[PDB]
Order: sequence, then structure tokens, then C-alpha cells
Amino acid sequence: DIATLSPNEQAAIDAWWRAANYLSVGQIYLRDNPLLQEPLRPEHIKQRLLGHWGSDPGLSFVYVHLNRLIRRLDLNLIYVTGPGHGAPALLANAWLEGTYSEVYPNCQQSTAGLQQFFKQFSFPGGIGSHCTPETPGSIHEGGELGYSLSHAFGAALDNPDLIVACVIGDGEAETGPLATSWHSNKFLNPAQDGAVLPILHLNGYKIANPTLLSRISHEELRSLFIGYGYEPFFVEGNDPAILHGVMASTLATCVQKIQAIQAAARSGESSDRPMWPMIVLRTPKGWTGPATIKGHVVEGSWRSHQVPMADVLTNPEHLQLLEDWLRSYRPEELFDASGAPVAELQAIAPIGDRRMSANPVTNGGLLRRALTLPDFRDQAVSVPAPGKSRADSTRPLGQFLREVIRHNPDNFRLFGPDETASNRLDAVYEVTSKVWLGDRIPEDEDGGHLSDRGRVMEILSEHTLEGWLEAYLLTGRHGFFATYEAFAHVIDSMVNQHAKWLDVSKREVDWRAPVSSLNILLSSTVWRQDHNGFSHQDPGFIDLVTNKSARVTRIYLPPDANCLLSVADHCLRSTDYINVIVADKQSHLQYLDAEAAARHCAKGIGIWDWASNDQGASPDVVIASCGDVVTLEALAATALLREHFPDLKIRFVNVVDLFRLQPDTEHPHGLSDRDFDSLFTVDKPIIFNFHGYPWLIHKLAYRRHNHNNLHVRGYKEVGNINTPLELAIRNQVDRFNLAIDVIDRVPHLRDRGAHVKEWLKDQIHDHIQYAYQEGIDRPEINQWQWPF
Amino acid sequence: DIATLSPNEQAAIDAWWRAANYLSVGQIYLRDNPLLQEPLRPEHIKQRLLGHWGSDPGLSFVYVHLNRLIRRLDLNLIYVTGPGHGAPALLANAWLEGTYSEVYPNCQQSTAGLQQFFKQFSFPGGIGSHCTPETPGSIHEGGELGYSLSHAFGAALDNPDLIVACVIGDGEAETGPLATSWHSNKFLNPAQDGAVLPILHLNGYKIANPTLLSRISHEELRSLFIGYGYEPFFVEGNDPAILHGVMASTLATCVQKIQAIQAAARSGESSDRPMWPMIVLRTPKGWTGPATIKGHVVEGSWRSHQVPMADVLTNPEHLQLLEDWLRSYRPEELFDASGAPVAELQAIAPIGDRRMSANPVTNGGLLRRALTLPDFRDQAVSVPAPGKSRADSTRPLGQFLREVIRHNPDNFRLFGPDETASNRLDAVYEVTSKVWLGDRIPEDEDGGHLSDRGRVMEILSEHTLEGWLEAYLLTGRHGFFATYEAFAHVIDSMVNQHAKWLDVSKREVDWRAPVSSLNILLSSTVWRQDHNGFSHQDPGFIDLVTNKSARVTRIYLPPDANCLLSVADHCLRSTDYINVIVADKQSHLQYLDAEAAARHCAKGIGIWDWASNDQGASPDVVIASCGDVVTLEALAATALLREHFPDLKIRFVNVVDLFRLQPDTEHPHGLSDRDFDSLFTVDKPIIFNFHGYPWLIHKLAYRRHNHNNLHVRGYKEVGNINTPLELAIRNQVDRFNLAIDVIDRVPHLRDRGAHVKEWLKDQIHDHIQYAYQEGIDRPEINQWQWPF
Ligand SMILES: Nc1ncnc2c1ncn2[C@@H]1O[C@H](COP(=O)(O)OP(=O)(O)NP(=O)(O)O)[C@@H](O)[C@H]1O
Ligand SMILES: Nc1ncnc2c1ncn2[C@@H]1O[C@H](COP(=O)(O)OP(=O)(O)NP(=O)(O)O)[C@@H](O)[C@H]1O
Ligand SMILES: Cc1ncc(C[n+]2csc(CCOP(=O)(O)OP(=O)(O)O)c2C)c(N)n1
Ligand SMILES: Cc1ncc(C[n+]2csc(CCOP(=O)(O)OP(=O)(O)O)c2C)c(N)n1
Ligand SMILES: [Mg+2]
Ligand SMILES: [Mg+2]
Repeated sequence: DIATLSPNEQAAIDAWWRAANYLSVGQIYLRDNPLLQEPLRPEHIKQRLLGHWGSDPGLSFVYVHLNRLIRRLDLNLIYVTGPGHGAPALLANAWLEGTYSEVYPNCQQSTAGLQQFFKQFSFPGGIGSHCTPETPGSIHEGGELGYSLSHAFGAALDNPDLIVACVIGDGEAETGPLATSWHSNKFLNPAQDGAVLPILHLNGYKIANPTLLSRISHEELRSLFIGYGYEPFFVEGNDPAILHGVMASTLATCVQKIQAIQAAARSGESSDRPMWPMIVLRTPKGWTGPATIKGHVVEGSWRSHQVPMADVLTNPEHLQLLEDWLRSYRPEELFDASGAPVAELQAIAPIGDRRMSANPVTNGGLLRRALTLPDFRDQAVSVPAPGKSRADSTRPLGQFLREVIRHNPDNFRLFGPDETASNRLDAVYEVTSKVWLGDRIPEDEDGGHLSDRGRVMEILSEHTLEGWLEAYLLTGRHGFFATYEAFAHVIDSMVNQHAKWLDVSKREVDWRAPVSSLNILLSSTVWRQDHNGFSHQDPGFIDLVTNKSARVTRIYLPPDANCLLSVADHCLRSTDYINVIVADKQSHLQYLDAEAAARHCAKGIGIWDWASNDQGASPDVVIASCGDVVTLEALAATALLREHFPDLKIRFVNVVDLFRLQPDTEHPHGLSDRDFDSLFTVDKPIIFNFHGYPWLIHKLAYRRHNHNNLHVRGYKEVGNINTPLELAIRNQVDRFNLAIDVIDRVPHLRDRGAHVKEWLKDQIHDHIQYAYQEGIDRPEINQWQWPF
Repeated sequence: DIATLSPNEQAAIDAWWRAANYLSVGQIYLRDNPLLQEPLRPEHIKQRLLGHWGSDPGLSFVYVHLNRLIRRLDLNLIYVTGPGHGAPALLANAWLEGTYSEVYPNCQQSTAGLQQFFKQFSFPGGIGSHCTPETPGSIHEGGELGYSLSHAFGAALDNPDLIVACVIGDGEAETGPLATSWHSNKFLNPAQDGAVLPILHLNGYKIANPTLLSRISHEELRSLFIGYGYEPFFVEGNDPAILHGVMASTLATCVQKIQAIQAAARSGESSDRPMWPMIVLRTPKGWTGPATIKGHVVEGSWRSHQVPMADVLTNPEHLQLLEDWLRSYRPEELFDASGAPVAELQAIAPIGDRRMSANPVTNGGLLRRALTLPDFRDQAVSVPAPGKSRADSTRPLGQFLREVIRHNPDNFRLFGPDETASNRLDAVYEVTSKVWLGDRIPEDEDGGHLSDRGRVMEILSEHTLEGWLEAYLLTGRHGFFATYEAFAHVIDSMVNQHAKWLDVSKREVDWRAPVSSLNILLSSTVWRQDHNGFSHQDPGFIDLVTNKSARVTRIYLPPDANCLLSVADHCLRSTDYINVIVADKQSHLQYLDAEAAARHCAKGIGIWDWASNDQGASPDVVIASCGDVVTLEALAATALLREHFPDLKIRFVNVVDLFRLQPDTEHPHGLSDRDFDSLFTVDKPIIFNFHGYPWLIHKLAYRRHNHNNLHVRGYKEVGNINTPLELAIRNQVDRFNLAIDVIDRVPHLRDRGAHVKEWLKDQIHDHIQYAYQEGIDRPEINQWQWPF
């Protein structure tokens, strides 16, 4: 009897459906007189109309039917909204269920509450027109389109009984990120994870153009969505009387198959990739609004996308049509005199946490358990002498991540775009593997590292991975993202969205608990250009992240492996941040042992006393580095200067936290003027060697008292192919150019260092000539060790 | 007989195939002794191996077969390479055809030429490992994956007889941009445009993971690629003896269907969307290389992706295997004593421009005709009084673009992501329409503006549009891209690729002629937030573009419609640039008439004399603006100051060319120190009101003599929903905050302007309170006109 729809139940569901639309339209238009007790007048209409209408009925249409199966089958559901402009529909149902009144006591279920509820939407000092963090039961802001689908899969991970109902607009489906995220079924495990129920809201139109997926034939539509691995179900029509029964049956069909798929997998009898059920819903745009306006068809057309009538404040004719639109919902039989929904509506409202707007998963910070972090000092490489030993920088991190996975079998995951092996993080493969539910071959047994139980997820689409991870954190869990720095620009749009979400959730919204940080590891830099990656890779992603704020993002550039461990350990505890860690996978020198590394990361920036020779004296120059390749060149330059200028006093400063450079006025995390003057003196030149565009340092530290003595060398440009030393020479960040820069800046070396400066230019000439002759650097360059 | 393959022809084709692989492997490994006349020794091997091997045989496999049909059917073809790391294969065939020797006389077809040809690849001072602009017959650098498919469609536009053979790697297909660009068949007109022949190189593996599209079943593969609208053809196997004949038949089948499709369409008998032929090629990775290395299978596995044996310089065992690998191609029977290919190879080499590496389309700048630009002064709005009249800013540009389309029916196009109507550029719809070959309905007749003959292209995927336009320019044609500024971050990766391509083509490569500029119009700004677009939209894309260089990118922020016309007219003539024009679609004031606008854009920056009152005197303050909304606030602030401080002298400067602010030392285009001191004085405060992040101005103009007096107000952050004046108040760019800033900075107003400053803060309080009360600004704010 679950598939069939009772006429009595059909009426109550239809009653809820209209009330949701009525509240949606009221939010768009009304600022006063919520229930049409008195004739509508221009003083009740909002001056500026920013809400969108063409998608609201469809979202409410599915939402009331989703609540039906929750009441019947006791399903645990989440609502993820593709078109974020359909916010009123979600809020209306949130208010109808009673969630919004509990979270916001001002917007009660009364006439006075409705007045505040209607006036707040898309209003200065109110709430936005998208699925902002202020929305109860919301994890995804659909303002930027293409990421709703991935967030459904991310939230589904390690939530076996959860089902995430994600509604997808046909216009959104034309975007690149969402077209590739359909293949996420191959990495979702039916045994341990939940289900995603994709609903294609094929209203037939974008803002102003038809959607191609609507204008592509039905046969090719089913062909496209079986090739994605889904079992597609089609509900088409325009008359709700038929469509209420038809779509209730389809949703009943889908849930049984989802449970049948999960039952088959968890029993172990069918350990294969299943054909997940997906719904294709073709309904008119602006479904229950005006039919035509000024002789142009509006409903079921792109003209209904935002607002069918935007001149209602101007001419009374449309104003009467607006009031006629509202009364078509028959609000007199939907709400009582007080302003609450009628008891028929309250009957079909789910109860407590079973409500999709009050599910604690959406407010994932309440479901967040801190990771049991093993002591990273067990994985710290031994550094008996600083800078005299070479070890692979990322392998200790791989071993540390292995022990985190061991102690957090479900709460933690790894995400990587087919680069985990290249990034040299294979230590995690010792305990787990990579997720794969596609076809398997015996050749995968040797080094494939493929299993459905794996805690590491791999796909070449960077958009898919970022959406997977962001949803995983917002549901109250932990993760780590590792990728090349060359392709970081691909996810720049997605990072902005998540940073937006975190910043609002901290300051504006008070009831949303903190979630875990977004930890990103840019594992291959632009200085050590390996085989893969384009020639002109740029560090520009770092500038984009620092563009957001110091109170939501953190940038770390640890110089060695122990410093990488402390940074990763520190950032696996921080909550409301986007942590971007820039480290290189090549074999590098090691500088700090576990104790010294931990103290260095706690400060974020500090003097290296072994690399300095200014103890108990005023340094003639401060050499600072931020990165690992540029740190090596800065250290090598320091060695060269000390050989040729024995009396020269050099203070070596290494900075790991980029944002420490900002003054404490901007953010509390930054250094004070006294602290900054202690590290970098008030009047001596600073030769800063930065892994990135040099102006980023100037943007951060422009207000310091010694900024006029700050001289930053960083990434400028590249050739087609360069050796590691030649590439540093092109950007003037190599050891020889840095030594020249120190000679130019130190006042008592311009006259005295002329002969050394000529010798340094000779070395640049010799190494370039050898580079063009052999294709690599000299052995003494590659095997350079810290002297002294 | 075209379908069947002669055994004599099969041998010569196989002879070409092995020689191409041999040259490819020689480029990867050898730096000396090209032909194995003497035993291989470590001094002949390259020190560092950066080339990739797993894709080279597949590219050469298709390439030799593509040349077959050129010789038979006289087809005009282009080779677009998906995996850019497969550069050696393209270069080897380029050398084999003789193109490379003609372009590069140093690399002759001899033994001495081969020594230079082998030693140059992936070498310092040589050439890169990707499809850089130095490659003959190359339009697309496949280093960043996901854009090869779109570039095929872009180059195909308005080239009816051209066929673009684009080879697509299975790993690349997992990326977001390429998954959505498959639907580009719906916008390609068989009647007027050429064909794209997509070849899916499904080698089964990525760098280190299996490709899901390979591990998805064959049935679901055909289902996926018929849903994209393609007729898929499958060639599978590993034995070339069978695969040579099978593949040749499939390519023969595809070309006939492509011609049959074009013949049916151009006769007019079948004006429907056709099922384009697409090839799915499943071959082992590292197809003709080592079978196993160190007990691990390499060929047909991810272990062959880059280099099967990377220790050949270390141990002689692999060194013998490398020489055994080379001799498996039997080079003795492929090259003569001199070093040229044998006459059998020369027989099957195409001739002249029919060679894909020597096709003049790829060097599109030779095929570039300058647009016949109508005088924009016909579309200039009348401005009898500056700043006293309001007109829609983008509509005159739409009319101007309409006349360009009229005079350039084939050489020009418009690209937009479902925003042309929103951007208010509908004037172009008066002469043309939008491309659409999907299903048509009678409802589209009213305002659909849909026709297959349209010169405007629409799709919600911004990745697809950018790839379409870049290829269109690189083939020697013109275009204009219009989109919102909110979603500009989506195409940031693609823009970097094209900027990279232009910069190399100007300085490094000498034989590549200039092509047309990339003209981008960010038509909706972040200050006038309309219905669509997320709340926290940022101008950060401007910072990303200025990141590249002043010698390849230009940023224009015209204040009014006449400045927009002059800027667009000026930028439709420039060749080797990425032109980004930031304009707003809202109804705005108009400031300059056609004559004054043209002079202003010629300077790029200049004093507005009507808005100034410092003529013949030293100005107390310089108020500068860069944008249109911020220009209005700067002008309104100027009016407020002149009302309350009649003696105050204000010079108003408007800047359209952002890069003029850079000193002439960086680039010739920038202003000199004398010119800059003329506009902005040497010692007076400058209140700069910028449409964007304020630091961008400081990055550009830090070297100026008066930079210490430069005070920039720009975009900082947003609330959820704000009125236009309230949003400007939040960022302190409104008229009242600017007037306060002038009071603070002018030395003789700190004491004297205290009472006005208190009044200004009262206005800020009053307008915010009104905004929270009504939801819009006061009528006098919305209808503000320039006084005086
Ligand atoms: N005040 C500044 N504001 C912003 N960027 C700056 C500033 N000063 C320098 N830069 C940037 O820093 C880089 C080099 O300048 P800088 O770090 O000062 O080293 P420098 O050797 O002193 N160069 P210069 O200041 O011109 O003598 C360039 O990319 C500049 O754009
Ligand atoms: N010398 C500088 N180098 C780089 N960025 C700068 C510099 N001075 C200011 N900025 C940037 O400019 C913006 C605001 O400063 P600014 O444009 O100078 O206005 P302001 O009122 O003068 N603030 P202040 O300089 O601290 O008194 C921020 O993005 C700063 O990072
Ligand atoms: C890549 C991109 N291009 C354009 C937009 C502008 N935009 C915001 S909402 C929207 C409508 C989405 O279309 P559709 O999925 O059909 O939604 P619905 O009909 O449910 O409103 C568009 C185009 C965007 N957000 N992203
Ligand atoms: C989005 C993205 N992720 C990762 C890479 C790194 N990368 C460069 S080339 C390459 C191989 C592409 O795989 P496939 O299409 O299978 O190519 P082929 O087997 O022909 O080498 C990869 C993963 C990239 N360029 N872009
Ligand atoms: Mg739609
Ligand atoms: Mg592959």
C-alpha cells in the first residue's frame, strides 16, 4: 500500500504542497499582511524582488513527497538543493515542519511570526535568497551551480543508513563539475555508506534558454543516465492530480531498490556495483503561478525563472493578478485564525530529528568527534645534524596518515586526484587501499591497491573530490586532500564557496557548531617540476586562498619532513579553517628534529640558530625563506656568504605560517610590532625568498615598521624546460642571486663585495652553460650539504 | 576499396608507425648516436628523462591512419591532441612528413639533423614535453587536461570542409570540463561548419589508477556515448596485424558518415541533429615498448605512463633493454645511410598544406582578416550634459555588436553562458539568433531566438564556451565573450592556458603570426547584485588576470556606454592580448560623448574637466575611480565636498586602462613618471575608488613617487543581501565614506571639516536605517544627478 496513494492522503499532501508554495510566494512578494485578510495594497509588497520562483514549486513538490516516505518507512533523509535560488521552498517547509520556529523564536507559527517570516526573506537585515548557513537543515549553498551532486556523495560517506535526496536542475547539469560527478556511484560503497537519490528537475529551461538535456530526446536521456550507472525513473506531466499518484509510486519504487541494493550488499551475497535508482522529473517551470503575462506564456517557460511579474508595485493590474495568484492556493482553508497551519497539515509533518530540516547530520559539528591522533614523533625522521641529511619529505607524513587511519577507521579519509603514488604517500596503502567498485582484473592485484573498503578515494576530476571532502567535513568528520599545486586553480571556485560557508557559520549563525578544517596538501611544487604537469605551472592558487581572509584560511609551507608532521598534526585539530599546506615530494635536506620542529610550528615563524651566526650581536642582514626549495637556496646562499664574508652576520628566519606576517591589528593570530621587530629588525634589510608570487608577502606585511627594507624574491616566470637550479636562476631565487641581493642591500658590502659579486655571476654563467650542455645540474649542486 | 587495407599498404603504414615510435623513443632517451650504428653507451642517454611514453604509440597509431585518408580522399584535417604529454609522437610525425625541417632548418632530415632533433626534446635550451606553440601544426597545449575537445569544436566553426581529429585520453575524460563538452554537437552546424572526429584513447589507465571509463562495461560505454549524441565505433585488441586492418575500416566508415551527414545537411533534405561518428580505441599503454620490468608488467599498464625504465643510466642491464627496445623497430630498414626516411616512407607522406602539421589553419594568424568595424559613433548615446542623463550602459554595445555581425557574417561570433538576455545585449538578436540543433517547440517562436544559423552561442558550461572561443581565435578569427563577473573564477584555469600560449607565441616562436585578441566582457558586477548570482561574489578574477602580465593581458573598466563602445572598438583591433572589460548592465549615468570618450580611451586615463574644479590651480586632493558604480559614488562624493567646502579644489581622474598605472619601466604601455605626476600630483592625497580588491592598485602602482599618498577603497566583503547604497557603505566605497576619507586626508580639513564629517556619519546612519526599514534606497539616492 506504500506505492499507491490514498485520496485522503493525496489531499493532505496537496494541502501541504500549496501551503509551501503560498509561503514561498509570500516571502518573494509580501512584507506585510501575511494572510490575505485585507485587500492587498502596495504597502504590503516588497520594494525590490530578489527571490526566484521558477524552481520553488518543484522543490516543495518533492519535499512533501519525501516527508511522506519518512513518515511511512522511518527513513533518515537529507535535502540537498541543486538550484540554490529555490531557497523559499526549503524555508517554507522548514517553517511548516516547525523547525524554523524552534531555531528562530522570533518567527513563530502565528500571524505575527508569519509577518516576520515573510518580511525577512531577501531583505536588508534579513536572510538571503540562497541556501545560506542560516538555513536549518542545509549543508550546501546552491548559489554556484555544479557541486550539489558531489556534496550528496560526500555527506553519504560512512553514514550507512542515511539517504541524501539531492535535487538537480537541468541547467545545473550542463555545468562541467556536475556532468563528471555522476560517476561518483563507482566510489560509493553500498555496504558501509548510505545512498544518494538523484532527482533530475528537468523543468525544460534555464534563465533564458532551453536546457539541452530537456531538448534531447527521451531515449538519449535514458541512454545517458544508464551510462552513468543509474537506473532512471521518469515522471512526466503537468497535471498534479495525476502526478501526485505517479510520483509517489516512483519514490516508493526507488526506496525499495535502494534498500534492496543495501540489503544485498550488506548480506555479502551481491558484492558488485549496483544500478542506483535516479528520478527524472519533468514539470513546468513556475508550476502553480500565473499562466501568461502581457501575452507571453510564463508558466512552463524561462520567463518564470525569477519573478513572473516584477511591475506589481507599478500598475494595479498585475497587483490584482498577484493577489489572484496568492488566493489560488486557498489560504483560508490552510491556516487557522491564529496563524498556525491547520491540524490536517500538522498530521503529515514528521517529528523530531526525522525532519530533514532538523536532522543533526546537516548541523554536522554536533556530530564531530576529535581524532585520536598518534604522537607524530614516532614518525619523525632523525636529524642528528641540521641540513646534513637527506630524506623524502612526504613519506613520514604518509606513515603518520597511516596511523591516523588505523585509529580512525571511519572518521577519516584521504582524497587525491590520481597522484597519491606520485606524491609518495604510499605508506597509507600498508593499512588500507583505494575505493573502486568498477571492473577488477588480476593485474590490479600486484600494485593496484584497489578495494571497496579503502579509506582513500581517487578520481581525476578535482571538482568531484573537493565536493566530496567539503560535505564530509560539514557532516562532522575529518579528511585530508592531497594534490599537485599545478592543478589547484581548478578547484579555486569550490574553495571560495566553502570559505564563504565557514565564515558565515562562525560570525553570523550562532546555532551551527564548528566542523573540522579543510586540509589541503599541495604536494608537488612549481620549482621541482617533475614529468607530469604543464611547463608554465604557477603558484597562483596560494594568492587566491590568501585573498579570502586570515580568519578563515591558513597557509603553511613547512621546510622539511618533521615540520610537515607538526603542521599536519596541528591542522588535524583545528576546526573552522581551510588549511593549505605546500610541501614538495622530492628528496630534500632535513633541518629540524621532532622537538625543534614542534616549537617552530607553535611559533609559526622563528629564527634558526644553527643557520645563523648573529647570536649576541646585531645582524647585518636577515635572510628569510618560506617554502622548501627556496629554503634550500636561502641556506646555500647563507653558506656562500659566510665563506666569502666571514665577518658578515646573518640571521636566518624561517616562516611556516604565512599569516603571522600580518600585524595583530588585522587578526589576533598575527605577530605584534614588537614580536615582528624581534625577528626582522627595525632597520636591517630582509632578503625574503618566497615560494610564490612576491607581492603576496608585500600584501601581508605592508604595515610593518621595516617593510621598506623587505625585498622579496619569488616565482616570476618559467621557460619550457629547466633544471632545478636553472629554474631558480631564471626567477633569481637561486643561491647565487640571493647572495648577490645581500651584497647589494648590505651598506658595507657594495664597495667591499664587488669582487665576490663578479665571482657569483661567473657561477651563474658556468651552471647555465653546464645545464645547456648536459641537461642536469652539477653533482656538487645536487648533493649540497650545510657546511659548518 | 577504401575500407579494406592492402597488405602492401599495410606494410608501409606499419613501417611509418614503427619509425614514428622509434623517433619518439629516441627523443625520450637519446642525446647522441641517433641511428644505432655504434653500440649504445651511457654518454648517449639523456641524464634526466621527462618525456612520457604510455600515450605516444597510440597517437602515432592514429596519425599514420589519418594521413592514409588524406592521401586517398584528399581530406583537410587537423590533429588536436588530448594528452599533451604525447608530444614526441606529434613531433616525430612532423619530422617524418618533412614539416619540421622546413620550419626548423637546423633539424634536417639527415643523421646530423636527427642528432639535433633527438637532443632538443625535453632539454634545457630545447623544446618542452607538451604541445607548445613551437610545435608545427599545433593549436592546443594538452598539459592541462579537459579542453582538447572544446578546442576541436571551436576550430571547426565556420570551417565547413575542415575535419578536426581530436584524440581524447580516458583519464582526461574523467575531468569536469571534458565530460560536459561532449554535448557540443548540439551547437555545431553541419551546413556551415566542419566536423569533429572524437577518438577515445581508452588505454585503460591513468598515471597510477585505472580509468573508470575503461573499467565500466562496454554496454554502458556505448550507452554513455549515444546519450552524448554520437555514433560510437569500437576498435579493440592488442595485435597490430589485426588492428591495422580493423582500424583502417573504422576510420573509412567514420569519414563517409561525416560526409554523408554534411551532404544531407547542405542539400537541405535533412535539417536535424545528426548522430556524429566517434571512435573508441582500446589499446595497451606503452604499446610497443618493454613487456615487463623488474618482474612488473609495464606495457598495457599504468607503469608505462611516463617512462618504463628510468634507471637506464645507472645499471647496464636496463641499458641493454633500452637498446633492445630501439632495435625492435628495426631502424636499419627505415632510414638510409644519410639519415632520411626510406623512399617507402616518403611515398605515404602527404604533400604540402594537406599535411596536418603544415595546415595553415593551425597557424591561424596567417588566415586572419581584420574586421570591417562600423563607426561606433553611430551607436553612441547623446550626452548633452555629463552625468545628468541616464541610459542603459550595455545596450549601445549590443547595437554596435549587431553591426559588426552584419559586416562580418562568418568572421565574428558571440559567446555567452545563458546570460545574454540578462546582460541586456538583445540588440544582436535583431539580426541573428542563438545556435540550437536540439528539439524545437512552438513556444520557442515568441522569444526563443533559436536558429541553427545563429552567430551567438549559448551553453551554461563556462568551460565549453572558453574552449570554443580560444580555438576560434587561434584559427585566425574574431569573437566576443560576455558573462557575469560572479562566475569568472570558473574559467580561470583556461585563461591561464591561453595567456601562456600567446606569450610564448610572441617572444619565443618566430613563425607563428599574431591572432585576434581574447575579448571578455564581465557584464554584471559585484556592486549591483541582481537576482541571480551568489551573495559573496568577488571581483577576484580581475586579480587572477593581472597576475599573468601587462604584455599579454589588458583590463578595462569603462565608466559609461560611450567608453564601453570605444573600448570594445579599440579591443576588436588588437591582436595578441586577453582583453577583459568590466562593465555593468544597470541603468547608469552617462559622462562622455563620442568625441570625449574616444580621447579618454586613447589615453586610457585622464582628468575629467567637468567633474574637476582645480583648473589653473594646484588641487588639494585627487579623486580617482576605476569602474562604473564606484565612479558614480566618487562623483557623488565630489558633489558633496563641493557643496560643503566651496574653496576645496578637487581634480577628478578616471582610469579605464588598469595597466597604465604600472610605470613605463615594466612595460612601454604604462605611463611615465612625468605623465603620472601630471595626473596624480607628486604630493597630494589620492582617494582611489576601485572596482575590485584594493591591493591590486598597490601592486600596480607601488613604484610611483606619490604611492605613499595613494589610498584605495575597494571590495572587502558583503552581507547576505544589501541595497546598492548599503553594499557600498559596507565596503566604505559609497559617496559618504569617500567624502569622509577626503576630509581625513586633506591637511587643512582635519580641523575644519569635523562638523561636516559628523553630518556625513549621520547620513550613513539615516540611509542604513531606511534600508533596514524599506529594503531599498531613498528616491533621491536612486535618482541622483550631477549638480553644477
Ligand atoms: N610596496 C609594494 N606593494 C606591493 N608590491 C610590492 C611592493 N614593493 C614591491 N612589491 C613587489 O615585490 C616584487 C619585488 O619588489 P621587492 O619585494 O620590494 O624586492 P625589491 O628587490 O626591493 N624590488 P624593488 O622594490 O622595485 O627595488 C615585485 O613583484 C613587486 O610588485
Ligand atoms: N604599501 C602597500 N603595499 C601593498 N598593499 C598595500 C599597501 N598599502 C596598502 N595596501 C593594501 O591596500 C588596501 C587598503 O590600504 P590602502 O589602499 O592603502 O588604504 P588606506 O586608507 O591608506 N589604508 P592604510 O594604508 O593602512 O592607511 C589593502 O588591501 C592593503 O593590503
Ligand atoms: C556556471 C554557471 N553559469 C551561470 C550561472 C547563473 N545561474 C544561477 S542560477 C541559474 C539557473 C540554473 O538553471 P536550472 O538548473 O535550469 O535551474 P532552475 O530551472 O531549477 O531554476 C543560473 C544559470 C551559474 N550559477 N553558474
Ligand atoms: C585535472 C587534472 N588532474 C591531474 C592531471 C595530471 N595529469 C597530467 S597528464 C595525466 C594523464 C592523463 O590520463 P589519460 O587521459 O589516461 O592519458 P594517457 O593514458 O594517454 O597518458 C594526468 C593525470 C591533470 N593534468 N589534470
Ligand atoms: Mg531549469
Ligand atoms: Mg590513459
